[PDB]
Amino acid sequence: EDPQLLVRVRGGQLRGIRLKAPGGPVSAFLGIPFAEPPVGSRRFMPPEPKRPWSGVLDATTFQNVCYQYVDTLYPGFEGTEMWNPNRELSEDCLYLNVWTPYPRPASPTPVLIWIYGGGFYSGAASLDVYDGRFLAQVEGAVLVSMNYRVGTFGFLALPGSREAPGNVGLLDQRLALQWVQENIAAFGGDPMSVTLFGESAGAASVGMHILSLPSRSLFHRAVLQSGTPNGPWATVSAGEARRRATLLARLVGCNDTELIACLRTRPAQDLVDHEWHVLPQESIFRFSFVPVVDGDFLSDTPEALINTGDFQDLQVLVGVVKDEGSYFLVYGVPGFSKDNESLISRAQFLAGVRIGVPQASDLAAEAVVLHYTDWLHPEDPTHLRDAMSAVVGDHNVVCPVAQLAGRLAAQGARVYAYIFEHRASTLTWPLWMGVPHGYEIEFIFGLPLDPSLNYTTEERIFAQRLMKYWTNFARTGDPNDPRDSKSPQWPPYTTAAQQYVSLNLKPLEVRRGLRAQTCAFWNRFLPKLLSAT
Amino acid sequence: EGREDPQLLVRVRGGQLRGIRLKAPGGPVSAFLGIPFAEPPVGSRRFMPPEPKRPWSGVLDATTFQNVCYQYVDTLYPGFEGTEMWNPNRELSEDCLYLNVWTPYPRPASPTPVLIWIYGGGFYSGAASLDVYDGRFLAQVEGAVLVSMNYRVGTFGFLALPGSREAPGNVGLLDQRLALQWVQENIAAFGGDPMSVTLFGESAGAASVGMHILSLPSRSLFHRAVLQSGTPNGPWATVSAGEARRRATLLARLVGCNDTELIACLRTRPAQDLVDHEWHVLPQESIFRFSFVPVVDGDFLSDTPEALINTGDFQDLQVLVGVVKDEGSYFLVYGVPGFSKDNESLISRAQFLAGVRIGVPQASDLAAEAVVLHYTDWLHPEDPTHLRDAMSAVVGDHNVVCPVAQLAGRLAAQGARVYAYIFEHRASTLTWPLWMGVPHGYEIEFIFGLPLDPSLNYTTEERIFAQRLMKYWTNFARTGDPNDPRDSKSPQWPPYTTAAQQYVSLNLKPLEVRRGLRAQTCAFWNRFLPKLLSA
Ligand SMILES: *[C@@H]1O[C@H](CO[C@@H]2O[C@@H](C)[C@@H](O)[C@@H](O)[C@@H]2O)[C@@H](O)[C@H](O)[C@H]1NC(C)=O
Ligand SMILES: O/N=C/c1cc[n+](COC[n+]2ccc(/C=N/O)cc2)cc1
Ligand SMILES: O/N=C/c1cc[n+](COC[n+]2ccc(/C=N/O)cc2)cc1
Ligand SMILES: *[C@@H]1O[C@H](CO)[C@@H](O)[C@H](O)[C@H]1NC(C)=O
Ligand SMILES: *[C@@H]1O[C@H](CO)[C@@H](O)[C@H](O)[C@H]1NC(C)=O
Repeated sequence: EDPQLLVRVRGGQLRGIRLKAPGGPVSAFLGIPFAEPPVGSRRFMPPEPKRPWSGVLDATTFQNVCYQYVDTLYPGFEGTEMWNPNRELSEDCLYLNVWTPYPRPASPTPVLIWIYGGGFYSGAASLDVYDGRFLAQVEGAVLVSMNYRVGTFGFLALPGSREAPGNVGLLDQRLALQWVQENIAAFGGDPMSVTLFGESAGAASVGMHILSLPSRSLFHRAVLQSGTPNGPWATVSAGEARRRATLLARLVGCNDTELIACLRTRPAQDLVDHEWHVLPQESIFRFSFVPVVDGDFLSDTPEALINTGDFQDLQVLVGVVKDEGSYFLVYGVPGFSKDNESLISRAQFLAGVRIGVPQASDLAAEAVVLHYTDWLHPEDPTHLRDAMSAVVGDHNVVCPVAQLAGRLAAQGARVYAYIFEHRASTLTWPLWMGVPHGYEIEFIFGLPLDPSLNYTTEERIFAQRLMKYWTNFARTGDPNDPRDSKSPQWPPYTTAAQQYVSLNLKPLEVRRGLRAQTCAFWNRFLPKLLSAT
Repeated sequence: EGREDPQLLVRVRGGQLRGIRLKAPGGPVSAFLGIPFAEPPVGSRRFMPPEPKRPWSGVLDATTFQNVCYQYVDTLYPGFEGTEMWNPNRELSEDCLYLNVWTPYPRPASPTPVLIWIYGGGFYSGAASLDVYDGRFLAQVEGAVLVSMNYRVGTFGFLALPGSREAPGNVGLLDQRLALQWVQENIAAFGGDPMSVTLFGESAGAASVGMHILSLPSRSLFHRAVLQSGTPNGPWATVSAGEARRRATLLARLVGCNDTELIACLRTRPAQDLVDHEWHVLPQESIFRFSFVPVVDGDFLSDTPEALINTGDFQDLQVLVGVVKDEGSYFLVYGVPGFSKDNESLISRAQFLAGVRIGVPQASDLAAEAVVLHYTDWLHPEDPTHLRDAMSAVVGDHNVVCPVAQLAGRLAAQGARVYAYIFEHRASTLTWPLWMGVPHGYEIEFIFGLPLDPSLNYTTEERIFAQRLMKYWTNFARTGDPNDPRDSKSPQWPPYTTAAQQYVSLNLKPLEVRRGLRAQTCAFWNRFLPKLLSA
């Protein structure tokens, strides 16, 4: 019995496991209940705090993954399976994990809270790419990660109802955040320096905590990687959640109370089986059950909230990877695949646009096409393929990111922006996909430091740099290395200068304007074009 | 006769002519100036198509330029060379249907390629007698036969009541065509080859050139064409029949005037009266719009230039087309608040948006907003230098560059051999401010060989470059190909194709080949903007 692996939290005692990191040991406290299991009559309901327990609770192993869809497009291919559930699926899934240095820190240590993505339909804090041991051992960080309910279980809403109020998967997150405030000092964490970080849906979730007042007393800084609360995919209107929830109910054979009661009688896979049948159009980068603009957790649309918000004493780090949209093309757009170069025709490019921008009228999709076509090389298959990925990435990530960055900067936040441009040497997806969505995470988490993983020594050095920016950001709100001099410095992003930096194997480079001309199309013109059909 | 110079006496279908021996830098040229080609379109012949000139008796003196067609005289900058160089330089009269011929001296041994110039001036102005159109250098240096004609402009040339007998419209184009017929019948008398005739013109003249290409009865009268900073397609070069009728009946109201009655009353009006009100009839506050222009009548133009270029067959034709570096700057100072020749014209963002409404007067609010969003630099959305240069570009692109690119593509796709250029050299003698770059019209003195006149103050480099451009223009006239046949060491000028979209820089440096004439931006104007009009 190691005194270092025993912790008394408010609910009772816990026993961790000493793990081996390349540099030395870390303590991990995995599978901690932070809520009552949301099972039975608690399906679709806000989480309740976990009742205290007798004895010493075994926190040496990851808990179950929230009930979700398992990917089937490329069975047994690492590039897809690396995101698939790596534990048993259960609705009993509300647990969090804590890594700390060993011995546990002498003084209060900045806390990093990770919120996974997965389109609000998938994910788990147990995936190898979210391994907290490196950040804990190398940087001295206390690292936290929670499971939150995904899919229908997290986001099925009948707005204004008592029994499916919507946004419960975000309340799961808020609860883990509260758990950290109350409990993290016992692990050596500083609850007075908490930084949220997340990628994709995790980043939009982080963005919703910025925009929801009750969340604001539970963190100090935020990192949003490749996702935003604003934009076309991260929320739905109250009317449209109602539509999709009552559609799913028809599909499984089911007065709000009557309807919800019947949905609660349904086996979990029954919900998942029909989860994708409720989207209004054939689309990609669009998810059925997502946070709803309820007038509660979200008092207005994210767009409204970022336009009028006051972000006085907030610091934010945001960025994108080089090829945000490539990954999504293989899952819906005819002519695209990982098993070849995916060289498309003009006709397939026009069809792909109607799927990547499903909300577009004829005129608006034509404006997209006429903008993304290279008029010197209009029928060139390589250009057309790359433009298709660009449409998807710009519309869904880069331009929302640029819109958020600018509003936050203008409204008194401190913002730092990046583009991640290094393609993992170990990447299993083909070259044409470039640096796809999700593929910065392994570097930020420090995975190249594990020698058995086969990364180059250059990528190990680059990981160490990224871990430093991210933890310097957590410590100080400024990602710059206070010991390093000539770097060059990473400047804050502003609406005037519009400076962001390239994260790649070369030293930092400062660039201005994150797709400025193209994003003006998406953020300024396109709305005016749709709102007159 | 018997005392006169034997080489200056020539007979044409209408009678005997006496010309003048002119001095060009390299030696003498023959010039036959103010040859009447029509009956004076005066009195009851106002607004009427031209009738061929009736034969005269005795020897007609063809030693001085004739009257300039009745027109507006520019007043923005009185005394300023930059504007005055374009103003009438002979008496204004409705009796103006005369043409000019320059040939080598003595006249050429064997039949010589004929170049026919058609002046610009928005269809409301121009004269073939302006200094910048002087044919003496092309004649002397290239051995060229050069013809230029006066045609009617403004209400006199283009006021139409489409369908009427008394004002059918397009008669200014009919003057041009009559002069092309005069060349077929009579140019052999001067050593000119009627089986090798090349039209060239700039701005409205280039539009004119383009309309002879699109008009069947003109096709038998010329063989090759040069369109310089102008096209028959685009937003300014024609109006619909309904719009012409509307403009004609307003002008009529303004001067106090059944179509016969209306026109009979216009014919009783002093020329100056019509001129005094012609600008008063445009539908919006605008620049690069002209009141009285070719009308889509279903006769001279059987359909819109757009319909005809898209569906035409241009098999047996070679075309040279191009643009200057700064097509729009000139137009700004006549109508966009915040722009002047006398300062740097740095404008605010508000002055930009207002200017876009004036430069694109046919645009809805959505369309104007598209233009503003496309041309804004979103790194520096409020920078006054960028906004100034963006404003110029909007106007240049909308009216010239994108119409030209549209034309070149259609023509090339449909049988014609096409060669394309951008003219990027700014005269060392230009009187317009630096900000205006290389304005509309400021290539013409180079094609015409003016720098060769040592009394004009061009650089030696400019003399050499002028000589180069005259070689290209005349090689094109000769052979439908601007490239020197012998000289293979010079860099070549490839044809423009839809596939490769190749064009050349014209500056003091050897030809450089570039690809795509504003391809991204002209997709906005040519492909997207029309569709946003339909909403
Ligand atoms: C540049 O010029 C524009 C036109 O104003 C005219 O020319 C100048 C020299 C004035 O002094 C005035 O006499 C004329 O009406 C102006 O609208 C514009 O403000 C000027 N730009 C600046 C900032 O000087
Ligand atoms: O019940 N869920 C059904 C379902 C959910 C999602 N999809 C499509 O999701 C596949 N997908 C995986 C990863 C990605 C991008 N990852 O970065 C995009 C799309 C199909 C069916
Ligand atoms: O009767 N005519 C009246 C009238 C005509 C034209 N305008 C304005 O046009 C003057 N202008 C001259 C040259 C140019 C461009 N030249 O390249 C643009 C505008 C005012 C009144
Ligand atoms: C790649 O594969 C898909 C389907 O398996 C196919 O539609 C496409 O034509 C292929 N791409 C290329 C390079 O032709
Ligand atoms: C050109 O230069 C001469 C000689 O210096 C000068 O006197 C004359 O006025 C100039 N002429 C023109 C055409 O401007």
